[PDB]
Formats: sequence, C-alpha cells, structure tokens
Amino acid sequence: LLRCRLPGGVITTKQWQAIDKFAGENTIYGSIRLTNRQTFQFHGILPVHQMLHSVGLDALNDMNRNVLCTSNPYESQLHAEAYEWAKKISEHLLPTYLPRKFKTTVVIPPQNDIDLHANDMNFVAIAENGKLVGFNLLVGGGLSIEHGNKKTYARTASEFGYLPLEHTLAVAEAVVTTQRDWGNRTDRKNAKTKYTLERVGVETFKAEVERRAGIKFEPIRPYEFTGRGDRIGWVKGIDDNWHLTLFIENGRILDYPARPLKTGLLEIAKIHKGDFRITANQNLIIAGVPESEKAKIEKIAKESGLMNAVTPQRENSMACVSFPTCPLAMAEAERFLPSFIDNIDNLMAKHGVSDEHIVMRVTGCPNGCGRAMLAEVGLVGKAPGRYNLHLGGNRIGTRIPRMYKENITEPEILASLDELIGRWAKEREAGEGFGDFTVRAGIIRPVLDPARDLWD
Ligand code: SRM
Ligand code: SF4
Ligand SMILES: [C-]#N
Ligand SMILES: [K+]
Repeated sequence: LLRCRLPGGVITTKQWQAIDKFAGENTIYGSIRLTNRQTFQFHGILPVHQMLHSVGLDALNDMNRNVLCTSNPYESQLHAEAYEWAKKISEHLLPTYLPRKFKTTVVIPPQNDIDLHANDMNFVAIAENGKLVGFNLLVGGGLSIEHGNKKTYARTASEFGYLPLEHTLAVAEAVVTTQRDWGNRTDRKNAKTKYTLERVGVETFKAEVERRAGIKFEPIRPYEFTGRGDRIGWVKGIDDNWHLTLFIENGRILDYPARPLKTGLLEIAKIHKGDFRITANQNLIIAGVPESEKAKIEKIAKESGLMNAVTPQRENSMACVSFPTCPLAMAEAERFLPSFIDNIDNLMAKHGVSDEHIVMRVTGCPNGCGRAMLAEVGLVGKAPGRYNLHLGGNRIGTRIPRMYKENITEPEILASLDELIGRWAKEREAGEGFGDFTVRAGIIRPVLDPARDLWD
C-alpha cells in the first residue's frame, strides 16, 4: 500500500505512464486505484520513492492528507487559480505534529464534488469577474465513527467567515496550530478537530484563529452548491479545449477481459496533450483536449471500454477499498458495489426512475472512507455481509444520514429500498431528491446537530 501526494488530483501524462508501468510490474494486484481524495494507490507492493521522485512525485509524523480541489468547474477558467492555491496550501502545510489526520480542500461553488463536509479545513473560492478574490473558511468536518460509541460522531464543517486571498496561508497555518494545541491530549478517538470545536466552541476556536492569523474574518459571502457528481462525457473548457471525464467503477484501473481499461489509459496518456485530473469521485478527466484531438482520444476510450455507458445511479454511487487489502474492513465495499448497484438499477427501472439518481455509498467499516456518512443512502459495514443502513442525507452533502436500520443483509437492504424508492417515485415533489424526501415524508428524522442528535 502506497499513496501519492497529488494536490488537486492533477497528474501529468508522463507521471501517469511511470505509475502505470510500476503498478503493472511491481505490485501484486497490478492495478492503479484512484481514491476519493484525488490521488492513487498501489496494492501489494513487493524504489517506489525513486520512481515517484523521478517523475516529480512524492508520498507524504505528517498528518496532512491530500488537499482536494474541484476538478471540473462550470466556470472553467477558475480552475487554474483555485488549483494553484490547493497546491500552495499543500506545500505550506508540509512539515507541527497533529493529534489526528488533517484533511483540507479548495471548493469552487456550485460544485461540492470534493465533499467539503468530510474535511477539517475548507476554502470555498469566491470570485469576481472570473478572478478569485478570497475564500469562505469552513472548519470541522469528519465522518469517522465507532459502532455503538455515542461519543463519536460524523460532523459537518462550520463557517468561520471570509478572508481576502492574501491571508490564505496565515489562516491555514492558524487553524492547524490551534487544532494541534487544543486537540485532546489523552484519547486518540476524540482528537479530531470536529471534537475540538465542540469542546471549545466555534467562536472560541475562531477567535483564536484570528488572533494567531493576524486578521479578522469578514462575513461569509454567498455560495451555494448544486451537486457533487462529476460531469461524465465531454464538456467544453476554455479556448478550444475540451474535458473528457471517464466513469471508472470503484476507480479500479485494471485490464479486464474485453475491457483493457489500464492499457486504454496508457494509450491515451501517450497521445494526450494536457494532463489527467483524478476526481474525488474516483473518476478520471482527460483534461485540455484540443477540439481537433477529441476524435482520437474518444476512439481509444471507446475501444477500451472506458466510455461504456452506465446509469446515472451508478455514476453517483461510491465505495471504499475494504477487502481484500484493508485490515480494518468489516464488510465488502468495493467488491460489493457493482452487483449491488446492478440490483439498485433494477429497482430504479421498476419504479420509472432509471434516469434519476440517489447518492449511494458503501463504506466497509465505521471509519467511513466511502463517505457513506454524507450520502442520501449510506451503507456502513458492521460484519461480513451486514451493514447499518443510513438515510436522509442530501444530494449536495450538507446533512448526515441517521441510522435507519442496523446490522442487516443485502436482501434486507434491497427490500427496504424497493419500498422507499417506490414511495419516492410516486410521492416526491418536482425535482426532490430521495434524501430530502425521506426527511419530508417522515421516514427518517433529520440529523440537525450531529454532536448531539446523530445517535438515537
Ligand atoms: C482509499 C480510500 C477509500 C477509497 O476507496 O477511496 C481510503 C482507504 C483507507 N483508509 Fe480512509 N480512505 C480514503 C478516504 C477517507 C475518508 C473520506 C475522505 O477523506 O474524503 C474518510 C472519512 C472522513 C474522515 O476522515 O473523517 C477516511 C477515514 C479513515 C479512518 C478514520 C480516521 C479518523 O479520523 O477516525 C481511517 C483509520 C485511521 O486512520 O485510524 C482510515 C484508514 C484507511 C486505510 C488507509 C486503512 C488503514 O488505516 O490501514 C484504508 C486503506 C484501505 C486499502 O486497502 O487501500 N480512513 N478515509 C481513501 C484514501 C484517501 C486518500 O487518498 O488520502
Ligand atoms: S472504511 Fe474501513 S474498510 Fe473501507 S477502506 Fe476505510 S478503513 Fe477500510
Ligand atoms: C484514509 N486515509
Ligand atoms: K467512481
């Protein structure tokens, strides 16, 4: 197991070929696994640092996890600056010993593809005239829980305020050091920032950040999100450039019989003009394709099975690695997701909602890597073949789903969904998501204050 530090998920075609070769020759699994934090992992490594270092890459005492950046913004021009900032925060944060891991993101509204509420520190980009002017700071997200331990909880990030672009690094350092100093000195399960904020209070933590940073936050500037999914297919970028986002199930890049996914990405890597962008949804964007090159790239991606059409449901579903490589795994996730969604697709079709989607995620244990705690329907592994079923999150990812059923099996999960999806398909309002519906319809109580009302 090796994971790369790759701010914003941007990787060159040169870097890609070097990782493709290594994955294939020097690992047990021979795969490249894109993670939901915009980076990649090798599994079963049998030198990697020299191979990484040779292409200008590095694997991260350091609790600083990969800094994410919205991968394919609607306002395409904003990416360059937001990305430059994710990269600056990432290096600025490189070695203070943190009590727990620290996760940071740079978000470009209206997209919350990076799932900001699962992170400790978030910089929401505010732009004027196509130029970034500052960031709204949101602090305190974290999804990890421990089964039956009501002292642990998933929490959403809290708004601190707006800061001019110039104070970015000072504010970033201040949040880190304040967490480092105030974090729980005894217990490791209560050391995350989300726990610190609840103990001292947002205003107290905020006041300290201002004092340490040497600034006063300004009122939050308006922002809103419309979704968290990738933009599968071709989208028009700036100039005559196009972006082709490819759906990769579980982000597992391997050559399969008749679906040479891995070779396919290598062939594209060799002819692609720009770079690739690994998304927070475990997908891959072939970025900066000149309009003249669209046909070449598309032919390869099509032949390799990279563009096999899936349902919108499959595109908005996610799972963590889990077995066979994870030692903390309790139930299957990655290996369970495909056929599970096969079942969900049937249910969506049965109800006349094959064109709809429910943000559905499966995490193999309560650590929550699959981000099921921010999904509309989250499955949280409890034992082999058993999961806690959580409902009530929303499409944008700003609400934690409450546990609806505990330690149940797939046939039990499917039966419950068959019933709920049917009520949704028939009772929902115009454009109402599944999650919101279960809350409006009284199927599940919403989680309004995670630290206090997440657990029943
Ligand atoms: C690959 C990935 C899941 C995926 O399918 O994409 C993953 C994989 C692992 N996670 Fe994670 N986590 C991944 C995103 C996250 C997320 C979601 C996110 O960050 O967007 C969470 C939930 C949010 C949060 O942090 O609160 C997450 C919370 C955990 C935890 C709980 C940490 C905590 O604060 O309690 C652990 C275990 C630990 O560190 O104690 C962990 C541990 C692990 C390890 C490294 C197991 C271990 O400790 O040895 C898993 C490796 C499994 C394997 O065999 O590859 N993983 N993990 C993601 C790698 C991210 C990255 O590239 O850096
Ligand atoms: S949620 Fe649990 S099983 Fe899944 S990858 Fe993370 S640690 Fe492993
Ligand atoms: C998980 N890291
Ligand atoms: K994916």
